Amino acid sequence: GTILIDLSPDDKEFQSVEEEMQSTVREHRDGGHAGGIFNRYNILKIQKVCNKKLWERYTHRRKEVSEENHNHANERMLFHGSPFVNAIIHKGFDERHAYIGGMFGAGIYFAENSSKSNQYVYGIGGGTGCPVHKDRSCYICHRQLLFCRVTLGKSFLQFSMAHSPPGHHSVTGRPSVNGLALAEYVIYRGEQAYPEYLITYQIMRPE
Ligand SMILES: O=c1[nH]c2cc(Br)ccc2n2cccc12
Ligand SMILES: [Zn+2]
Repeated sequence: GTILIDLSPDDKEFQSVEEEMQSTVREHRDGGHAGGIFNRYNILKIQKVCNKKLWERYTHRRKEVSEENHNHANERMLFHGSPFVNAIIHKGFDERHAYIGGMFGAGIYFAENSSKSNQYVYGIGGGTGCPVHKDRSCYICHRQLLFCRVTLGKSFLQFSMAHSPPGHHSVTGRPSVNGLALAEYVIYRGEQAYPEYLITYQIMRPE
């Protein structure tokens, strides 16, 4: 049921998605080990992901959360990187996309920093890197990220599939050492995220 629609680079919607991608790159404490060494991306394509069934699944859960939280879904746009991006956009988020060993428990993880999600494109810790060259810092191979609509509801703040903490709908991982890191978030129900944009890109080698 999924259709992908290409956005033109001249479309303001392409341009606002690209700007969120580029502007939320940061340096990482692994010195690039997981995701590669770069300061910016070459964006190759941005597609809108359309699936009526998955969208309705998302909005149904969104209303349930809103009604549990004084009519406030606390909806964000967040990045998600995964070797399973193709199953996600076709069949939706579920248990198979959860991070069993995650430091906030076995939920599905999202990030404000696109470069954090980039570290997961080839798996946990960047796995063995790109399939072609076995390079976590490959500048040639095309990578993909999702830019997702996520319902946080009442989020449990951690300074630093399972269930979220009693009385909450998500967990927020607040950056507490690295003053430049943005927040990361975890949801415990696949229905609390919708993959809105599929972004195809390369990381760029700094000059
Ligand atoms: O975009 C992300 N994808 C992930 C995929 C797996 Br699988 C495990 C963890 C993350 N993760 C943690 C922070 C951000 C992300
Ligand atoms: Zn490669």
